[PDB]
Amino acid sequence: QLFADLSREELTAVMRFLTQRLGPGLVDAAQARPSDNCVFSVELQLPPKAAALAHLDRGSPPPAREALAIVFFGRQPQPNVSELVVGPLPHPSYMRDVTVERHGGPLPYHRRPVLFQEYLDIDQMIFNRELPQASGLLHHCCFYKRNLVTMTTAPRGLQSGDRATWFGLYYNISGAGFFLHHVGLELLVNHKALDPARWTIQKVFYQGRYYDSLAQLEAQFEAGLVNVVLIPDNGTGGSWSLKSPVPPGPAPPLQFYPQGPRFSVQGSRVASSLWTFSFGLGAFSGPRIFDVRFQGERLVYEISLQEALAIYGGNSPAAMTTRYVDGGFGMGKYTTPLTRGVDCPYLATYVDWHFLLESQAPKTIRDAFCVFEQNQGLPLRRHHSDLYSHYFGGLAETVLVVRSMSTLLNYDYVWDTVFHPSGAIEIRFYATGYISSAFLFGATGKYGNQVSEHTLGTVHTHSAHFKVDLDVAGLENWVWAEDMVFVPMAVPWSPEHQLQRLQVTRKLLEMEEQAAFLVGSATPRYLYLASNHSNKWGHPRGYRIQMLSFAGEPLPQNSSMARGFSWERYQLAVTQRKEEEPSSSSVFNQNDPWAPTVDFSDFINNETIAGKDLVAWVTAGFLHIPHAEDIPNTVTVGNGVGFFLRPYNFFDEDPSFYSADSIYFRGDQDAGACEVNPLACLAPDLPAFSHGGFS
Amino acid sequence: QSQLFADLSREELTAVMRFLTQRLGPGLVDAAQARPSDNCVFSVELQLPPKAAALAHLDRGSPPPAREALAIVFFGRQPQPNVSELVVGPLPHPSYMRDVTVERHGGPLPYHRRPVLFQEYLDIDQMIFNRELPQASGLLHHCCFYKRNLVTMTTAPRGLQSGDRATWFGLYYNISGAGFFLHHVGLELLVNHKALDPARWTIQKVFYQGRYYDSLAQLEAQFEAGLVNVVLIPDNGTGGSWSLKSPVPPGPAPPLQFYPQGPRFSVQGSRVASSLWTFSFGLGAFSGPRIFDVRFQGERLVYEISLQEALAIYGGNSPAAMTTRYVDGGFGMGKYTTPLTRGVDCPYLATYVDWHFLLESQAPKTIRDAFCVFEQNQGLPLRRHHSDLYSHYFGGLAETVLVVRSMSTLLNYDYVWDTVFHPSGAIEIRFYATGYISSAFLFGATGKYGNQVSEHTLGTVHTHSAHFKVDLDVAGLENWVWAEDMVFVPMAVPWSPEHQLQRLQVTRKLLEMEEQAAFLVGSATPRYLYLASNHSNKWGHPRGYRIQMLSFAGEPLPQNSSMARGFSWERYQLAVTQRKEEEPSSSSVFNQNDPWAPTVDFSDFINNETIAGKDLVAWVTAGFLHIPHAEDIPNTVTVGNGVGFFLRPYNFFDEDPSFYSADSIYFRGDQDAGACEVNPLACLPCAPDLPAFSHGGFS
Ligand SMILES: *[C@@H]1O[C@H](CO)[C@@H](O[C@@H]2O[C@H](CO)[C@@H](O)[C@H](O)[C@H]2NC(C)=O)[C@H](O)[C@H]1NC(C)=O
Ligand SMILES: *[C@@H]1O[C@H](CO)[C@@H](O[C@@H]2O[C@H](CO)[C@@H](O)[C@H](O)[C@H]2NC(C)=O)[C@H](O)[C@H]1NC(C)=O
Ligand SMILES: *[C@@H]1O[C@H](CO)[C@@H](O[C@@H]2O[C@H](CO)[C@@H](O)[C@H](O)[C@H]2NC(C)=O)[C@H](O)[C@H]1NC(C)=O
Ligand SMILES: *[C@@H]1O[C@H](CO)[C@@H](O)[C@H](O)[C@H]1NC(C)=O
Ligand SMILES: *[C@@H]1O[C@H](CO)[C@@H](O)[C@H](O)[C@H]1NC(C)=O
Ligand SMILES: *[C@@H]1O[C@H](CO)[C@@H](O)[C@H](O)[C@H]1NC(C)=O
Ligand SMILES: *[C@@H]1O[C@H](CO)[C@@H](O)[C@H](O)[C@H]1NC(C)=O
Ligand SMILES: [Ca+2]
Ligand SMILES: [Ca+2]
Ligand SMILES: [Ca+2]
Ligand SMILES: [Ca+2]
Ligand SMILES: [Cu+2]
Ligand SMILES: [Cu+2]
Repeated sequence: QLFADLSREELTAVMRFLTQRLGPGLVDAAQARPSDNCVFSVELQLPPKAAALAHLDRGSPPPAREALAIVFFGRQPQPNVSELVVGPLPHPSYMRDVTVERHGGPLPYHRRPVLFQEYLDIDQMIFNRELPQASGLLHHCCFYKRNLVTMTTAPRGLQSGDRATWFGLYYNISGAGFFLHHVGLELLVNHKALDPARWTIQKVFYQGRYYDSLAQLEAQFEAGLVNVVLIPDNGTGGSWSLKSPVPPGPAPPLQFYPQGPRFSVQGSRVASSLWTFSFGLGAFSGPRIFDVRFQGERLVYEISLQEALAIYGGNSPAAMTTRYVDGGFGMGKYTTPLTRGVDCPYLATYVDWHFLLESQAPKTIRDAFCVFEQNQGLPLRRHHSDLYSHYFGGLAETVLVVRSMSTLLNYDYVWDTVFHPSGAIEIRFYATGYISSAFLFGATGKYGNQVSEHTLGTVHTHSAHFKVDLDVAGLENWVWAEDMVFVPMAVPWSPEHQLQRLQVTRKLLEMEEQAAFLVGSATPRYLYLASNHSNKWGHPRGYRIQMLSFAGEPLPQNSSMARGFSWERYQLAVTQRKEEEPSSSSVFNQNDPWAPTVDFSDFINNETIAGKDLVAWVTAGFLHIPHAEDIPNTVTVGNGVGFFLRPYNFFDEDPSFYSADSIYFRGDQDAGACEVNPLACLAPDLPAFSHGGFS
Repeated sequence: QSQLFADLSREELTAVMRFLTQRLGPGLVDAAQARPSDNCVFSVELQLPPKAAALAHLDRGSPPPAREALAIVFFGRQPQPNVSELVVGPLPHPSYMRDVTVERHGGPLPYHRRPVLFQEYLDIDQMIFNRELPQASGLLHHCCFYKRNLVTMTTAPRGLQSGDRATWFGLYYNISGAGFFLHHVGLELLVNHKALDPARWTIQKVFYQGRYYDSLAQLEAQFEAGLVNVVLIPDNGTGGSWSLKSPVPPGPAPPLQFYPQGPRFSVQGSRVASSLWTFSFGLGAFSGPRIFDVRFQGERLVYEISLQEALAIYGGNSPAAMTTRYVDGGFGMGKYTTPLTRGVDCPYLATYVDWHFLLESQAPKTIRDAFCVFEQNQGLPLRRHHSDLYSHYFGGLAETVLVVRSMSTLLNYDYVWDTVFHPSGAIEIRFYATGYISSAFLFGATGKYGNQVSEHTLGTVHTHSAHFKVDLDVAGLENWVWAEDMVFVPMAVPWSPEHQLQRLQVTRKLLEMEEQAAFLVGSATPRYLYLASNHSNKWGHPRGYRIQMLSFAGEPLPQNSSMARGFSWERYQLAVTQRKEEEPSSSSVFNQNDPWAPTVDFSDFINNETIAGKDLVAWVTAGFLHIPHAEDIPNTVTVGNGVGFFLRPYNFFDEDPSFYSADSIYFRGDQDAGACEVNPLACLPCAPDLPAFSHGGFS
C-alpha cells in the first residue's frame, strides 16, 4: 500500500526518532508556548511519482516510505518553522530538512498555525484580564459574571508578519451551535509576541463603534453614552436547538446488499469488479484518491482536495475582514466521525483514520471514512422499443462512494468521491453545518439577512480547489477544446434557400496559459485531456472535465492578500505536473497570505502542455447570502459543487454494455422468467449501532 | 375536494369519443387508418381548468369547474381542409361541444401543420418500398443485401418554408432486438407528401453515400453503368453497436431499497401525499409531464410545474442530419411515454401507475406503469454538525427524497423526466436523456459534424434543450421578482486608514418589467434570482422561492433562421411573464411541421408588462451540447447529463422546516448513542417479500 496514510505504529516510531535527534527541551505541542520547540504535524510524505509508477507498473522496489514533520522552533535567537522528512519506515534511520529546498529560505515563524494552547492563552487573557474591565456593560447586555466563548477569524492582521486576530464573543450555548449568538462584542487581539505576557488588545468593537480598549468602552457606558439591550441567553426553536420536537416516525428507506457487499476495503485500497483505487486524508489538504484503475487500466494518478476558502462581508470588523484558508486549520486534522445511518448509509463500511497532530502520541478519528455501494434509483441507461422491433434494454445505475467530512468550527464540509459504472468519476463537495453570524445592529441590508432575533447571516462565498492528475492512457497528455458554431450557408439541394449549419470546432491547447480559464469568462463546452493514442475508431483517447460550479466573484486581484489563494481566480487550469509543484496551497498561507508560502498562479508560466504529463486544477464554489432556512444548519440541497471526469472516446464502446447487472428482453420472451431476466429472480442483518465519540 | 387535474380516465375518454362520433356528420374515419382526405379525431385529452375557478374551488370552497376535454380533429374532406380544436362538455356525461380554434389562433389551423399520422408514415413506406426502391433493385441488391430488410426514419421539419411537407427519410438496416439507428445504409430520400392524394406523392431528391441524384432511376442508371463507387456496409455483427444484451452473466445482486416500517407516502388517483408534500401529477399528450397544486405542509408553493417542449438541433454532412430540428411536442412526450421496467427505470419497490390516452384511435388505450412514485434514500445527509468544540453533540438528518418519474421514448432517445421533492421545502426538476443516438452514414469530412462511433457510423453533433413552465404562487398569487448578487467595494479599513480592504456587499434589485427578467442564453444571470411575496417572514424579509438553473446550454439556433421562432424559448435561460389563460403553453403540437409560421411564438409573452405584484409565471430552459462519442454506444448514459432546476426557499420560512423532521437524529456526548430512546437508529437492528416481476408490454 504505497499511498496508505501513516499507521499508529509508523506515527509513533517517527515521534520516537524525532525525540532522540532533537535533544530535549522539546515540548508537547498540546501545551507548548510560542517560545518552545514542538512537533506540530507528522504525516505521510507522498512518494515521488516516477519511483512509484516504477514500482506499480514495472516490479521495481517500493520508494522509501517517509514522513513529513512540521516543527515549531521557537526556542532560539531566530525562531522558525521547519519541514523535516523522516527516515526509511517502519524503522526511521535518517532525518532531512527540506525547508530551504522547497521555499528558498526559512519559514517565518508567524506563518505557523495558531496552536490549540495558543487559543487557550488568548482566552485566559480575554476572560481573566480584559473582559472584567467591562463587567458593567457586559452585565447589562450579556448576563456577564463564564458564559461566553470566542471564535477566531481569517488572516490575522493587515500586513505580512502580523499576528492579530479578531475574535467574536458568543453565548456559550450547550448542546447546540454557539455560532448563532454573537453578543455584539469583537476584540482585535495582538498575539504576535513570543511571550504571551506582552499580548495586547489593539481594538474593540461594539455596536457599530470602535474603541482602543475595554476600559475605554466600559467608560463610555458608565458615562451613559452607550445604549445597552439585554440579549436573551436562552430560547426555543432552530436558533437554540438541533433536536427535533417531533416524535420519531416510521423509518426512512434502507438499502442492503441482497447477496452480500460487492466491493472490499483492505487498508486504504478499495476494489470492485470495476474499480480499484486508494484513499486517504492529508492532515491539511484533506481527501485524496490515488491510482484509480478502471478494469485494470489507470485513469488518474491522483485526485485530491487542495484547499477550501471562505470569503466574508459584514458591518462588523471580524466578519468584514474574514477570509478563511481552511488548509491552515486542516481538512484532515478536523475530520469528524461519521454517524452511521445519517452521514452515510447504515450498511456502509466505516474506516478509521490515525494522526499525530499537536500531540506526541498518535490518535484516531473513529469512522472517519465510509465506503459503500448506492443504488441511485435511476437508470444508467435504457431504451424501450415499440418501433419495428419489440425489446427493452437497460441498467439501473449503482454507484461506488468514498466519503469523509470536515468540521471546521462551524461548517461541516462533506467530501464525496463517486465512481460510476460508465467509467466516470464524480467529485462532490457539500457544505452543511452552522453559518457564521454577526450581531444584528445598524444598516445590515448590504451584508446579509436577519436570520434570527439579533442574528445577521453574513454574506460570503465558499470555494474549493481540486488537483486532478489524469494520466489518460499514459503520462503524455494533450488538452483539447471542442465546442460548436453555426455557419450560414446555402441549402445544397435548393440553393436559393439558407440554413444555419451546425458544426463542431476543435482546438489544441498547447501552452499552459491557453488552458487557464478564469472565473467570469466562458470556457469551451467540451474540454478534455487526451493521449496521442486513439480508440478503435480513430479518435484521441480522452477524459473530459465537466464542472459543476456556481462560482461567486473571486476576491479582487488588487487585494494585497489575494495571492494566498490565487487559484480562486480560475475555473479550471492545466499545467505540467512537477514534483516541486505538489499542492496549490499550504498550511502556511492562512496566517500570512500577503507573503504566500505557495502561490498557485506561479504554476502557470508559459510552458508547453502538448505531450507532457499534465495535471488539471479545478475550482468549485458558490455565493451564499443566508436566509432563514439556514437556521439550525444549511442544507445540502442545491449546494453540491465539483466536477465529472467523463470518458470521451477513451473506450471503444460504453463499458457498461458488458455489465453483469444489465437487463434485456424481447417482446416474444417471458420477461417474468428468471432465466430471461434476473429481476424476476427469487431480512438484512444489521450491526449494532455505535458512535465514534468526541474529543 | 376534487381531483381537479387528473388526466381523463378510459371511460371519460370513451365518453367524449362517443359524443364526437355522433355530432361529426358521418364519414368520420378511425384515425388509425385515416388518409389525408378523411375526417378523423387525432387526439382526445383533458382540458385543464381555468386557474381562477380552480383556486376558488381548492381554497374558497367554491364548486369545482366543469371537467372538460379537448379534441383535435383533422377535417380533411372539404374544399378548405383544416385542423380544429374542440372542447367537449361536462364530464362524466358530456352534453356540449365547442369550437375554440379561432379564439385561440385568430383563424383556422392550416392543414399542413397537423402532425403526420401513423397511417401517413405507412403510406410513405408504401411509396418507398413498393414504387420507388425497386427502381434501384440493382444498386440495393449489391450494397445492402436487398431482395424490406430496411426501415425508414423521419426527420425535423418537413420543407424549407411555411406550407411545405417534404420529409428527408434515412434508410437503415432493420436490425432486431437492438437499435437500427446505428446502421444507416447511406441512402436518404426527400419524400414530398404535401398532396392529399398519396398517389401524387413524389421524391424531390436522392442522396446516396455522399452524392446527390434526381431519382432512384438516375442512380440506378449510374450504378450499372459502373459510375458509382459503392461502399459495402455489413448488415450485422457483434458488439455494443449490434446488441444491447450483455454477454456477461449476472453477478451478485445490486443493492435493494425497502421501507422497514411500511410506506411513508400514498398515491390515490393522480394525487400523492407524504407528511410534507401533497401534489398532483399527469401527462399532457404532447407537452408531457406536469405537476399541479404542490403543497408543502399544507401551503401551496407552485400552482403548476410542467414540461413545455423538447428540442434537438443537429448538424452533419448528410441532408437528413444537416437540416434536422426536432420539436418533440409535435410528436408528443405523453403520447410516446413508455412502460417503466420495474427494478431498472425505478426502484423495485416503487409505486407504479398506468396512463390512459385516446390518440390516433377511437378506443382508449393504456400505457401500463407509465409513472413511478417512490421515496429514495439519497445516501447523503440533508444537514449535519459534529461538535467537538466547547459542547459535545451531534445533530443530523439523512436526506430521503420523494420522486415522480415518467419516460418518453421518442424514436431513438429515451427522456427521463424527474420531479423530486426535498424534505427542506425545495423542488428539483430533472431531465436525463438516454437511449440510442441518431446517426448518419460515415462519409466525408466528418470532423466538423461529429465523431466516428462504429464502423460506418457517424454520431452527429446536436444540441438538447427542454422548456419548463414554473407557475410559482409564492405565498399567494401576487409576486415580484428579485435579483440579488454580490459586489466588492474597495475602501479603507475603518480602523486602519492607510490600509485597503475589498468590502464584500450584497446587491438587491427589483426587476419590474417582463424584459428585465428575461435572460438570454449567454448573458450573465443574477446568482440569486427569486419570486417573492411582499409579505415578510418572521425576520422581515420578502418570502421568496429562488430558481437555481442546472444547465450547460449550447448555442441557440441563430435568429436569422426563418424557422427559429418555432422554438424561441431556446434563446432564453429564464424569463418571467404575467400568467395568462391565453398563454397556457410556450409551444404547440403544431409548431413541428411549420416552424416558419409558428402556432405559438414564446417570445410574444415578453411584451413590456409589469411583473410587480402580479400572478407571475417563470419559464426555464435547460439543455446542453452533445458531440457523440464511443461511450454513447449502445445507448448514451445518464451520468452528468441531468439538467433542470431547483426551486429553493429563500426567506419563505422562519427557519428550516427540516428542524421539525421525524427522521432527524441528535445526541449529546454525555448520552448513550447506542440507546434506543436517544437514537432511533439504534433501534434499527424485517425486509418485505417482493412482488413477482411483471412488465408493461409493447405496441
Ligand atoms: C461551554 O458550554 C459547555 C456546556 O456544558 C460547558 O461544558 C462544561 O464545562 C464545565 C467546566 O468544568 C465542566 O465541568 C462541565 O462538565 C462541562 N459540561 C459538559 C456536559 O460538557 C463548557 O465548559 C462551557 N465552556 C466554557 C469555557 O465556557
Ligand atoms: C374548420 O372545419 C370545420 C369542419 O368543416 C368547420 O366547422 C364547420 O363549420 C360549418 C360552418 O361553420 C358548420 O356548418 C359546421 O357545423 C361546422 N362543423 C363543426 C364540427 O364545427 C369549421 O368551420 C372550419 N373552421 C374554419 C375557421 O375554417
Ligand atoms: C423488422 O425487424 C423485426 C425483427 O425483430 C421484425 O419483427 C418481427 O416481425 C415478425 C413477423 O414477420 C413478427 O412475428 C415478430 O413478432 C416481429 N418481432 C418483433 C420483436 O417485433 C419485423 O418483421 C421486421 N419488419 C420490418 C419493417 O422490416
Ligand atoms: C504519439 O502519438 C502517436 C501517433 O501520433 C501514437 O501512435 C504513439 O503511441 C504516441 N507515442 C508516444 C506517446 O511516445
Ligand atoms: C514563452 O516562451 C517562448 C520560448 O519557447 C518564447 O519564445 C516566448 O517569447 C515566451 N512568451 C512569453 C510571453 O514570455
Ligand atoms: C402589497 O402590495 C400591494 C399594493 O401594491 C398592497 O396594497 C398591499 O398592501 C401590499 N402588502 C404588503 C406590503 O404587505
Ligand atoms: C412600455 O410601456 C411603458 C409605459 O409603462 C412606456 O413608457 C414605454 O414607452 C413602453 N415601451 C415600449 C418599448 O413600448
Ligand atoms: Ca497526469
Ligand atoms: Ca509550469
Ligand atoms: Ca404565479
Ligand atoms: Ca407579457
Ligand atoms: Cu455559506
Ligand atoms: Cu444527445
